[PDB]
This record gives sequence, structure tokens and C-alpha cells, in this order.
Amino acid sequence: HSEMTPREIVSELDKHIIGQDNAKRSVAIALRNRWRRMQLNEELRHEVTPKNILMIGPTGVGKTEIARRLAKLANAPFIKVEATKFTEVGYVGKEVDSIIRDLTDAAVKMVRVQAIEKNRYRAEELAEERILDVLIPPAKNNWGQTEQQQEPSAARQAFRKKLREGQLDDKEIEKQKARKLKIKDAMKLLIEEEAAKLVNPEELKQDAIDAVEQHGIVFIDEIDKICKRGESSGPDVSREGVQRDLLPLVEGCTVSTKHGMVKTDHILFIASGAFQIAKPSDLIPELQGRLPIRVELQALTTSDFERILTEPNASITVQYKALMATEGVNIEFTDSGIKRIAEAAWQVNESTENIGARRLHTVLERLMEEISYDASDLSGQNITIDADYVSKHLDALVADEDLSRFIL
Amino acid sequence: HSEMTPREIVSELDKHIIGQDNAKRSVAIALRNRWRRMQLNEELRHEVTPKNILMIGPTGVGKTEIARRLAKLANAPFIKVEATKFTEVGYVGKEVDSIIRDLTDAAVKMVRVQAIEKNRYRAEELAEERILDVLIPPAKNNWGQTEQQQEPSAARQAFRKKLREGQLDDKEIEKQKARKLKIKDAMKLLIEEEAAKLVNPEELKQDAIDAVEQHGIVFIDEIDKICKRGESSGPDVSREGVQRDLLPLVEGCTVSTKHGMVKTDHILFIASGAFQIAKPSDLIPELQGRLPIRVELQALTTSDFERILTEPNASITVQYKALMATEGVNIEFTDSGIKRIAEAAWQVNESTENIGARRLHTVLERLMEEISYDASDLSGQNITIDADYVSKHLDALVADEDLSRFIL
Amino acid sequence: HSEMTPREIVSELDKHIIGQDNAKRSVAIALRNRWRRMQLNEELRHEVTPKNILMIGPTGVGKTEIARRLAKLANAPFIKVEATKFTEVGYVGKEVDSIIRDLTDAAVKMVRVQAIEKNRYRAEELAEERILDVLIPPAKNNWGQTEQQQEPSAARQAFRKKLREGQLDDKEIEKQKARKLKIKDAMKLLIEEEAAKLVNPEELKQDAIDAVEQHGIVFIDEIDKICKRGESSGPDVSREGVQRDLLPLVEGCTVSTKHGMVKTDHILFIASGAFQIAKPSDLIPELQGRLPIRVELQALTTSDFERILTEPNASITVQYKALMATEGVNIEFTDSGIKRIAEAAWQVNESTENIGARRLHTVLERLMEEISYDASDLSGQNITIDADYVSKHLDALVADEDLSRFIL
Amino acid sequence: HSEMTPREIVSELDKHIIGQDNAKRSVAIALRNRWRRMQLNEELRHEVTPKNILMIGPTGVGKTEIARRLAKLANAPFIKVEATKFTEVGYVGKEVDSIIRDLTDAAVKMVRVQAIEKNRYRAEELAEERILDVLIPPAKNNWGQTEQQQEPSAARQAFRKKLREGQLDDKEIEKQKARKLKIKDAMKLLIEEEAAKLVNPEELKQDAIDAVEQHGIVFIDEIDKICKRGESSGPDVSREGVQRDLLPLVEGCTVSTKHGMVKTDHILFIASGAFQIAKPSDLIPELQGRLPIRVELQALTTSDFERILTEPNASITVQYKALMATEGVNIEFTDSGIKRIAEAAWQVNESTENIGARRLHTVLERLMEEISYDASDLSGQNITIDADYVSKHLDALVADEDLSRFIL
Ligand SMILES: Nc1ncnc2c1ncn2[C@@H]1O[C@H](COP(=O)(O)OP(=O)(O)O)[C@@H](O)[C@H]1O
Ligand SMILES: Nc1ncnc2c1ncn2[C@@H]1O[C@H](COP(=O)(O)OP(=O)(O)O)[C@@H](O)[C@H]1O
Ligand SMILES: Nc1ncnc2c1ncn2[C@@H]1O[C@H](COP(=O)(O)OP(=O)(O)O)[C@@H](O)[C@H]1O
Ligand SMILES: Nc1ncnc2c1ncn2[C@@H]1O[C@H](COP(=O)(O)OP(=O)(O)O)[C@@H](O)[C@H]1O
Repeated sequence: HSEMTPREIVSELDKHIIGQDNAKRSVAIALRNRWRRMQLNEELRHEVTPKNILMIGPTGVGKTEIARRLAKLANAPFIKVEATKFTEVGYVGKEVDSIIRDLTDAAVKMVRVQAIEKNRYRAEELAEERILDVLIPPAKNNWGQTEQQQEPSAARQAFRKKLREGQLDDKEIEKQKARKLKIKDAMKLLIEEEAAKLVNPEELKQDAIDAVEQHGIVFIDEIDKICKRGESSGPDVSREGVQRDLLPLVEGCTVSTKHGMVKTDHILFIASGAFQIAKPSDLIPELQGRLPIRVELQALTTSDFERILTEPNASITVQYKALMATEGVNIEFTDSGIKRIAEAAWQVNESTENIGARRLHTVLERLMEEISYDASDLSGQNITIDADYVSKHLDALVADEDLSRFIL
Repeated sequence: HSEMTPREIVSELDKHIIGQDNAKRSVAIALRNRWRRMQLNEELRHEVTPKNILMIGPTGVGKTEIARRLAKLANAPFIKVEATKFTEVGYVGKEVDSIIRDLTDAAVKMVRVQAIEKNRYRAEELAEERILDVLIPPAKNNWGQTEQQQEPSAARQAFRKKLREGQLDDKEIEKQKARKLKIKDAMKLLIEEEAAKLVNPEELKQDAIDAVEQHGIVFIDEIDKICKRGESSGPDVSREGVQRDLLPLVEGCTVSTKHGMVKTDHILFIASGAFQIAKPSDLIPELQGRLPIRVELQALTTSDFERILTEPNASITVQYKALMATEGVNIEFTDSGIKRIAEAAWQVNESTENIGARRLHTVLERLMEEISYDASDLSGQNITIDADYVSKHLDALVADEDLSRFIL
Repeated sequence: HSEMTPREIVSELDKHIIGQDNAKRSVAIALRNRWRRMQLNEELRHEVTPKNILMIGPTGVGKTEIARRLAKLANAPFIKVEATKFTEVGYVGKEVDSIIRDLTDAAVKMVRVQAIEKNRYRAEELAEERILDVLIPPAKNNWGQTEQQQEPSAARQAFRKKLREGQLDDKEIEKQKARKLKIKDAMKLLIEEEAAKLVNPEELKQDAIDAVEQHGIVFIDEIDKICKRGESSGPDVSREGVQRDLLPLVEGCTVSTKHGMVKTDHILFIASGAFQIAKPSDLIPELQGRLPIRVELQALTTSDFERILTEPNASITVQYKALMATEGVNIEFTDSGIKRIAEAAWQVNESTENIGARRLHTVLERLMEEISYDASDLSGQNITIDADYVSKHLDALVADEDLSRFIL
Repeated sequence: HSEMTPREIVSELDKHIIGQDNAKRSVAIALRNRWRRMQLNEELRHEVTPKNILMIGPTGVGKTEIARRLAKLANAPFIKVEATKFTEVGYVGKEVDSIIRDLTDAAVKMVRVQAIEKNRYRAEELAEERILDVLIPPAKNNWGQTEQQQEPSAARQAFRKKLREGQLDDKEIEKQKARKLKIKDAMKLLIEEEAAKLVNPEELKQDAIDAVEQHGIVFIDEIDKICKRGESSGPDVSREGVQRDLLPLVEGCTVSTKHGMVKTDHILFIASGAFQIAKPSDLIPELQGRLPIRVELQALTTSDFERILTEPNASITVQYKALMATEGVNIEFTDSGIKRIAEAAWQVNESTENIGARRLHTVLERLMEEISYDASDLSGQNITIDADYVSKHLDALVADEDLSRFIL
């Protein structure tokens, strides 16, 4: 769909993800390839398949984020499944086809909500005419000067102008309606009333299929958790099973959905792993083949942490400022304040368990717990979160490890 | 259906698969027999059953390809199922009948897609008459001169010709429509309706049944993994269970589809295994009888690799060239550049895990990750992939084994 | 139904099965008894139940074949279930009622296809009148000389005569139709069009029930696999369970099908076993009672093998000749050629695993693999498969045991 | 319903079951009580519940027979369930409610069949009027003389009488029909329609509920196999679980049928066990309370065998005679011939495994396998089965034990 060059894709991705440039280019080549395909002939369009990617890296460093923004950047249906979610099907459990179903039920919850945007003006334009007709019951067979029904547009224009907020005046209009009612109702009762007429069925739902088949993006988290490990055997065939079960989906097949027959042949798959226990070559042959692209993501550094705090669009720090504004409070982060927030986050991750950038949300959130509460009773103030503030609120917590496993 | 002699079939298969002539001949006789049967009399048409084949050979050497191209050659419904899938039905699992159901659901998504083909022309040749009849409302009672109609075929033709591109001009036409939607859209909405009213829904779905029963092709992958092994016993019963469960399908029976009742008596089965652990004689006797054909496929040599790289139709090397051209880049592989790509792929397979030809895809992709990204910014250029380039991009990675298990 | 004497039944069975005369008479007494029952009074018709048989013998010696031809000989609904198919239901798995359902879904797929025979002339007789009426639009209210609408039968007879192959002349006829179309379509569109009128519902489907209840034949393969063995206990109750589960079906009960309520009280059951591990007396008491008839089948001999090769109707050898004819090739088997085919088959079965007559299909098929391929390029020739040919093509294979487990 | 005194019930049971008088008396009081209850007042009709019985005795000695004849004597719905069936529900299994569902589905297949009885006369007495009204189209306005109609009862009677056999003469009659189908068929089609329009569908299915609730008879076989044993523990909980699950059914509750809501409060339960391993006092206490009646059934003696062979109604010996007569053969058993048949049956039971009276069926069948086949070719003859014949056909087999475990 999008005509963005890889380089432009990576750029656009740099607005939400710090670092991890390689994974960015990998995911960017993939998207651009979908464009590259449509520019080919009949034969070669069937033959050319998605270049599925296998992202390799430690927790919370941007794997899913990259895949989510990539998806969002191409207004593509996106689904994220955890691979072990099927390791129990040997006893019972969701079938893998569910992936394509969900990638469909959300590929719908998408075309639906996005059919409310396109149809949010129609009910308030060529449909607000409902009340205006009961405000000034049109002439007995309008004449015909294509400006005659635009003429009032004096008596008329006055009713539409006064309808800029003034209502609650009960009337009635038209299974059409007829029923007598208000306007904080007849008007809204009109919103949906005239909107279901513009949107049809066998195209809306027929399109979700079109999307999924053409722009679907499946993200299989922890694919490494379904590889074989030298600890047992019974659980391995269980794992290797999910691999075989996943095989049809990435090799090309047909799945049944209560919306129609979906074809996976062109769904893009981004698998994800840590590969500390297993290695990508432990994946079954058929799967390694369908996972041509391999890209690693590095662990995050304190500097990456500082940058993640403020650089992205709608960064946690930015959001925070916004939210405190809601309370009429002006929050401000000095460079050293942020340098310390990141510092703390790094400390806890190093002293206890490493959870990557996630740690910033809990640290940031604890740090602010006080302002968040008092925010309403501080209205009209300029609060500055500087290094001092940061230290007074986090030091004790970070310093105390056992407490860190609970509170941070 | 096809009237191709076995020899002609093998030829047409030679266009996609390198070597493996014995397996080609085997799969060829099978097809030719479906014809041979329809040439017999009433009685003999029930007696003569498919000559199911059991392909024996190492991973990624052409077994599935041969079968998929065989089916795609006879426009036959094709399903590939991993036998071990049903090993878990013992605790709960996809029924084996599912194989014939899915064979049907894709045999539907097939006859249905190939339906949009013939109804994509007349679908929009009688669809024009619609938009035209509202740009030149026909006279009150056409004058039966079977040319008095083709009169505008003056005024008329002007719109048809001016409708060869210049459109997107709001209109109104006809549960028919009656609405006043743009021409760009009337046209679109029209594609549907005229196409639909042109499709016999009953005979449609009844045809998929006809296909499955007549030209169905089931490929049971890794059947050798459901044979008995001297490692345990509990699994052997479940393993052998899947054979007993599969037994009715290849012996002849009736399964219930949500599209009708299908009979498996003439579906062609191509079973596949590596048979390193078990031997074909380990299959239950009822099954060995239904797999009269045994053909081995040899492992691929580096020479096979070089050829698989450029020789087939839409070979991966050709595909890359096509894709890069979409970007305006002329890509060319020198004989030695290709000799070296195959060389590398063989190396990782001998060095690490042998995944057959699948390995060329990952090497080839890693080799081009650079060009693929820069493509757009390299427009109008003649990039040449020779031995130098190849060695500069793969050698280090290939030489580093542990890295190979991750990146190649 | 059939009024055939046992002796006549056995005769008719001798046309497909070599030897196994005892099992033939056993199965013959059973069929004749169903006739014997209908010739009795009210009371005795309820009381007299089928004399279910337990066939005892080694693999592939004619057990199922005998039961299939018996079934076919009486145009009776037939189903073949593998007994262990239910040993896993303790964890999950098909319920035994499925037997009666499938014996119904196929007792339908039967009455349906056999309703297409009876109705294959009606659409091409009292229904081909469709086109003939648009070829010569009948008079405005035909007169009435019962030979007046037989009069044309000059203009008329000329249209029906020219309709012996000449079509593709588009017309139109009549939710009737009306729609304009061709004749390689309007004519076929008429085939089914006028056929669904003759066949009704509540009799067609109502009859399948009637068949199953009256002439149903259930073949429980490997009943011996669900008997108790002195190796464990947990799996025995699992086995003994299938026995208890099967009990209602052969003792007399009601099962629910999406076609109606079926009564098993008169379904004939032919159980089958090898009984090498267990003995029929290991079956539970209630089951031994319902399995009154016991008959053994002997292992096959080389001579039996030679006879099976050529004697039965549509024997593999005969079929082969037929199929090669399709290619315009004349195949011929000399006595010694066949003596050797059987010989080889016996050798492999004795040197590796014995699979009875099955072995002949794989041997025969390997032997011919070459002619089968070249058949098209040999058109108009007289190929003789004699002892020499046989030996040149099979010796090496049979002689090599490990190879025999793969290729033969 | 039945107004039979217990003593009269036992008498009527004596017609099918030899001995086991105590069990007959026990099952007799139970029936008589259902009457005794309906004779009480409002209150006491809720209080008085069935007096469920627990039959204790070796296999094949008359337990199930007694219960089936008891039910068939009261035209009551009867279901026999093997208790151990639900032992596997622990991992997955038929719900115990299924017992009351199936009781209903056969209680339907019952009231529905017994519906075709009363609608098999008037079904084809008003069905004639149809075919007659088209062979003697009634006058325009019959002349109200309630005999002016029975006038042809001249012309009319001629067709009715000539319709006592001579038919199969194409006609036409009337969604009614209107079609022109043969008389043989109009007649057939007529059987249906007139029968159907004569059946109150609502009251039909509502009656099955009435039966199950009022005269239902559940026979829970081998309940002793769900009592606790000092062999394990895990199975005891599941074993005991089935008792707890069965508990609501015999204590009084409501189950959901796909034909309505059924209440078990008055279903009569006859439990059955061998109780060699467990003792009735091992049933859970809540269950022992619901099984107030305990009756033992003695093992069968050879004298019992001789009597079971000829004494009952439609005894197996009588049945054979009937069946052979269908072939025109007069079969006769001499007193000593029968004494010897029983003798053999007792012998195999003492020699091998004791399967009770069930053993007479297999011996009797093996003994007649010869006559049964030759029957037709023996027409018009007086074959006599005496001691000589018997000994000549059974002795060798009986004496050979291992052979007995297979053939008898
Ligand atoms: N490189 C990064 N740039 C921006 N945010 C990041 C980065 N890495 C992690 N995060 C933040 O941390 C959370 C971790 O999830 P995610 O990014 O999906 O990675 P993973 O899939 O490895 O757990 C996300 O909500 C994201 O906002
Ligand atoms: N002989 C061959 N000729 C052409 N391509 C091959 C050959 N062998 C393998 N391949 C390529 O490698 C992949 C391996 O899959 P496949 O051919 O199905 O074999 P297998 O069933 O053994 O895995 C295929 O996509 C195919 O394009
Ligand atoms: N006695 C026989 N006469 C003819 N064909 C036989 C005979 N025994 C086996 N066969 C052939 O071998 C195959 C083995 O299956 P079947 O006859 O059902 O026996 P089983 O049930 O013991 O395996 C059949 O397809 C049949 O054509
Ligand atoms: N006392 C008896 N009188 C008549 N027939 C009997 C008797 N005992 C057993 N039988 C015959 O043997 C078979 C055994 O089954 P059944 O009578 O149900 O007893 P059980 O429930 O102990 O197995 C029945 O079909 C029946 O015809």
C-alpha cells in the first residue's frame, strides 16, 4: 500500500523506537517488498512470498514495538500471539488457525471503526437535514432552481446556525421512527440512523479478508520457547508440534473464519526469540526456510534509556506532562532529572531481574505517584522534577533490593 | 483432465524442480492414470484405484515441490498435512477427517477464485451497459433492427471510449441500488452485482466436491514419524493409531464436509518420509498396500544448488532481479557469483545442520540485505553480483559457525 | 432382499475371492438368514437377531474383501471401523455411535448416487423437452389427438434427431430461469434442473434409515486389539471399555443421526481379528454371546497368489491390461510370468514382513513401473510380460532385503 | 398402566426366563407398585418413590432378560447402560445425564413407531378414497342421503375390490401432489401424507416424556465395577465419582432432553453386579439407600440349560425350526439331542470360561452351521437332530479346549 522507501520507513520508525536500526531496516525491507510485488506480472506475483523475519534479542528492547509501529505505519492488520499458547494443545488448547481468525476479527474491528471516521460527517451533513426538515417542513414539492432549496439558507441557514449547540427542544421524525422525542436524542438517534445506509456488508467484511491476505502481520512472540532443549523429550515433541502446526500458516494455506476463507500465502510473519537456551537452527528445517531474515537487537543502555524517556513522540515523559496539564499543573524535567530516572531504572534491572525498557514505566510511575495524587490541589503551579526530586523519591526504593522486587 | 503423456508431465515438472527424475516419473504415471481410468468401462472404473506414492528422501530436496507442481499442473486441489499433527489427538486433536475437510475448503477457495476469472470480463462488459444507460438513457422501445441499438454506437461509443479512463463522475443507478453514488463507485459496485448474478452458487460448491473426489491430492508429510520405534511403547500405540485413523481415507470412505459429502476413493495420496529411524516396511500392512509406489529422492549436490538458483522458472535469482527492477535497478549474477552462493549454502549445511535447498534462500537473502535496502536510492544503476561481492558479504558469516546457526 | 441361496451367494463371492470357502459360507448363511427372517410371523421377527460373525485369520487373506463383496452383493450399506479407533476415548476420541452415523452418512451417499441413476434418463426424456419447446414453440393450446404432439415428430423429430450432438446455439428458457444462455449449458442446466422434481425428501433420507436398520453391515477390524493382554492393566480397562461401548450396538439399541433415529437390532456385524496375542474367549462374555459365528481363514499360498493374480474379475493383472490398452498397448502375461510374480511376492513376505496378498499389488506395480511410463511411446505394440521380463525387473529388488523394506 | 398382580407378572415372565423366581418376584412388586401409587392421594403420590432393585448374580443367568421382559411387559421405555462407561469421563466421557437422554430418544423411537401402528389402517382407509376419487370422480355436490354416497358402493365397490391386488396403473392426484404418478406409487405416496396428517406431532413427543417419567426403566449393568477396591486409589475416586454422578438420577432430579425437560423421580432403576470383588455395602451410602431391594440370582444348571433351550416362547430351538421351515425343511430335536446340546454348553463353560446361558447360542449355532447352509438344497425333507448328530458335530470341538476358546 504505502509507497514509502525503506529509508523513509526506517525514518518514520525512528519516531517511536530508539536505536535497533538493523531490525528497523529488516522490517522496512519487508514492507517495501510488498509494494515491489504488486509491480510485477501474473506469474511472479504468486511465486514471490513474504520474507519472514526472525528477531533475536533480550526482553523489552523494541521487538514488538518495531512490529507494531511497522504494522500501524502501513495501516495493516496486526496480531501478536505467544508461541507457547499452543504447547498445551496436546492435552487441549487453542488451535493455531485462531491466529488467522483473530488477525481477522481485529482486521474487522479495524475496518469497522475506520468506517465510522469516513461516516461521521455524512450523518452530520446529508443527515442533519432530518431535524431541519421538522424545523421548517419543506415546501409541497420543492420547485427547482438548484438554489431554491438553498434560498432559506436565510430561514434555513438560521436554523442550522442556531443548531451550533442549542437543542433539547422535543419534536419528532421518522421502521423509520415516527416516535416523538427530544433532540439531545432525535439528533443523536440520527447519527447512527443515517450512517448504516452508507456502509454496506459484502464489501466491508469482504475487505477485512482482502487486508489480512494482503497486509496481515503476525508476530509470534517467543518462538524460541518451542524449540528443542536437552532437558527432556516428551515436552519437545509437544514444542516441535507447535512448530509443525505453525508450518501451514507460513508455508501457505487456507483457514476458515466466520467472515470467509482467508489465504495466508502473503501474510508477513515476524517471529521473536531470546535464544539463550536454543538457537535459531534448533527450529525445524521447514521453519528456518520460511524465516529467511535474521536480525538481532542489542540490549538497551543507560543512554538508550535516557533517550527513550524523552525522544519518542508521546514518550512516557511527554504523556506525563500532558496528563498533569489536565490538572492545570505544569510539570518539567531537567536533563539531570531524566539522567537519574534512567539511572535508577538501569540499577534495578542490574541488581534484580532485567526487564529492559519496561522498568522505566514502573520507575517513572513510582516517582510521580505523589504529584499524580496531589495534582488537583496544585492547579496552576510549575512543578519541576529535577535530580533532587528524583533522588528523594527513588533512592531508598532502588537501594533496597527486596523492596525493589515488590515496588519497582 | 490433462491429456499429457507421463513424459510430457515430467517435462513440465522439469521447469520447477532440478533433478529427482525418478520421483517425477512416479508422480507422472499417477496423473496419467487418472486419465487412463476415465478411458475404461463402467466396472473397471470402480476397481482401479489411485496408485498412491511414498516418497523417501532427506529434507528440503524437492518432495513437496514435486507434489505441489504436479497438482498445480492438473489444477487439482492440494493439501499438505503433517502426520504427527494427529499424534496428540490421543489426548485431543484435529480429527484425521479434517484432512478431507480442509482439502475441500481450499478446493472451494479455489473453484470460487477461478470463478472470479470468467466473471471479470462479462462481469464488466454488461456492467458498462449499466453506467452507459444512465449517460444515454435508451429510447422508449428500442427498434428491433439489431443495429438500431448499435446506432450510438456513435453517441454511445463516445462514452464507452471516454470511459476508458476518464470517470469518477458522480451518477445514479439501480434491492438494486437507486442511490446516487459516483461513477468511479457505481462502476465498482457494478463489478460485484453483475458478477454475482453471473455465478451459479449451487453448481459452484458442488464443483469443489467434484474436484476433491476426482483430482484431490493429499500430501501426508513425515509419515515415517508415525511408524513404530524401539525407543518406547505408549507412543507407538498412538503413533500406530494415526495410521489406523488414516487407513479409511486411503482405502476409500465417506467424510462429512460443511459443503457436502465427499468420497476419498479416488483422492491421490503422496506420503513422505526421511526413513532414517523407521523403514517403509514399518508402516502397518494395510497402509503399505495402499502405497504401491516407492521412489527415492537423492540428496542435493552443489551443482544441483547452482542450477536451482537460476534454472527454474521464476527461480529465486530471477525473482530478485524482478524485484530490484521494480526499484529501477539492474541486478546481474555472474556465473562464478552464483557458483559461490551455492558453495556457501552447501558449506553451512555440511558445517551446521543440513536443511537441503532451503539453505539457498537464507544465504541469498543475507547476501542481498544490502542492495535490497539501498535499492530505491540506487535507481538507474547496473549492480552486478560477482564472486568478489558474494565473498565479501558471506565468507565471514559462513566461516563463523555459531553465527551461522543464528544468521543463516 | 436378494433371494440368493447360500450356495449361490458363495458362488457369486468366488468371483472376487480366492479360497477361504469357510468364511464364504459363514457370511453367506448370514445374508440368507435375513431373507429367512422376513418369511416369519410378527413375534419371531423381533426375536430373531443377526448371527454376527467373528472372522479369525492373518493379514490380507480376504477378510475385509469377503465382507465388502458380501455387502456389495446385497446392495447393503457397509462401514469398516478399526476397533482401536476408540481406545483413546478415555482421554477423548470418536464415540462408538459414530459407526451407526457413518453407516448412515454412507447409507445416504448411496441412496443419493443411486437416485441419480434412476434419474439420468428422466432429465433427458421428459425433460429434454425444455429446449425442443424453445426450438419449436408449441401451438397455442395443443389440440388433442394423442398423436398430434407426435405429429411433428417430422418438424419435431428433426430437432430431436439433430440434437444427437449438434448444439452450442444460444437461446433461453425458464425461480424457473428465463435467463438467456447457450445449450452446452441450457441443456445441462436442464439435467439437474429437471431431476430434483422427481426425487423427493422424506422418502430418500427416510429410506437410508430403512436400509441401515435392515441391511446394514458393520465390519469391526482388529477386534482382538481390544481384548485383555497380560502386559498391563490400565490399558486393558481402556480396551475392555471399547468392548462395553460396542456392546449396545450389537445387543440392540437406538442411536441418533442427523437423518433420524436408527435402530441397530438387525445390523449384521462381522468382527475381525488375528488372535495371535489374545483369543476370542478373551472377549467379554456379552460380546462372545453376540458373536455366535466363528470362522477361520487360512494364510495364502503361492498358488493362491497365482490365482489371485488372474482369476478374479477385474484382477490386478486384468486391470493392468485394460489400463495399458488405454495407451493403445497390448500387454500379455504368460503362465510362467505370473508364476514368478507370485513367487517374488511370496519371497518378500517370507524374508521380511508378511502382509498377505497386499504384497502382490506392490510387486506387480514395481514390475510394471517402466511400461506404465513408456506406455504412450509404445502405442500399437504387443508387449509380453514373461518369466524373463519378470526376473530382470524383480530379482535384484527381492534378493536385496533392506531394499525390499523400502521399495517392495 | 398394567393392572397385573405381581403373581400374574411373574407368570408372564416365566414365559421367557427359566427359574430366577426370586428376581421375578422382586421385579414384579416394583411394577405392581407403580399402579399402587396412582391409587393413592395427592400427597402420598410425591412421597412414594420407586423401590429400586440391585440384582446380584453371575454372568449370563437372566438379569438383563428379566428386566427387558419386565419393561416390554409394561410397554415401558428401557435403557441398559454399562456403569463403567463413565469411569473415563474423568478425562472426558459421556455425561451420566446421557442415560436419561437416550432413555428419551428410544422412548421416542418407541411412541413414534407405535404411532405408525394406529396410523397404518385409517392411514390407508382414507388413503383409498384418494385413488378412488380419481377412478370415479364424485358427483358435483353429493346428495346428502348418507347412502347416496355409498351408492357405487356399486361402481365404487368394483374399484375397491379390484384394488385388492390389481393396481400399479399410472394415475394422477393431489403442497398436495398434482403430479401424474402411477397408482402403485400414488398409493404409496398416499400411505405417508394421510398417515402424517393423522399424527398430532406435539402430543407425540410430549408423550415420550410422559413415558420416561412414568414408566422409565434404567438398567445400570455392572454397577459393582464402580465400587471401591483395595487394589489402588486413583481409580476409586473416579469409580466412586460415577456413583456420585448417578446419585441425582436415582434420588430425583431434572435433566435436559432435546425433546424437553424430564424428571427422574419415578424412573425405576434396576442395578446389576456380580459382586465377587466388591460387596453391595461398598456402594456409597446415599446409593444403598436408593437400592432398597436386593435379590440374588442363582447360577444356571444343565437342567436349566435344557429348559432354556426349548421351553421359552420363541426359544432358540423353536427359532431354528422356524428359520429352517422358511427353507421348507422340517427340523426336529429329540429329547436326548437337546440333553446333549446343553451338556456340551455346560462342558465348555466348566472347561474354559463360564459365560452362562450365552454359551447355548454358540454351541447351537456351531451345531447347525451344516444344515443352515444346505437348507435350500434339502427342501421338503425331515431332518432330525438327535444325540448321534449332536455328538458327531460337537464332541471333537468340545473336547479340544484351545479350539473351544476360538470356535465355541
Ligand atoms: N528501542 C526502544 N525504543 C522505544 N521504546 C522501547 C524500546 N525498547 C523497548 N521499549 C519500550 O518497552 C516496552 C517493551 O516491549 P517491546 O518494545 O515490545 O519489546 P519486547 O518485545 O522485546 O518485549 C514497550 O512498551 C516500549 O515502549
Ligand atoms: N530439486 C529441487 N528443485 C528445485 N527447488 C528445490 C528442490 N529441492 C528443494 N527445492 C526448494 O527448497 C524448498 C524445500 O521444500 P520442498 O521442495 O518441499 O522439499 P521437502 O519436502 O523435502 O522439504 C522448496 O521451496 C523448493 O523451492
Ligand atoms: N483370498 C483372497 N482373494 C482375492 N483377493 C484377496 C484375498 N486375500 C487378500 N486379497 C487382496 O488383498 C487385500 C487385503 O485386504 P483384505 O482382503 O481385506 O484382507 P484383510 O482384511 O485380512 O487385510 C485386498 O485388497 C484383496 O484384493
Ligand atoms: N434364566 C434364563 N432364562 C432364559 N434365558 C436366559 C436365562 N439366563 C440367560 N439367558 C439367555 O442368555 C443371554 C444372557 O443375557 P442376560 O439374560 O441378559 O443375563 P446377564 O445380564 O447376566 O448377562 C440372554 O440373551 C438370554 O436369552
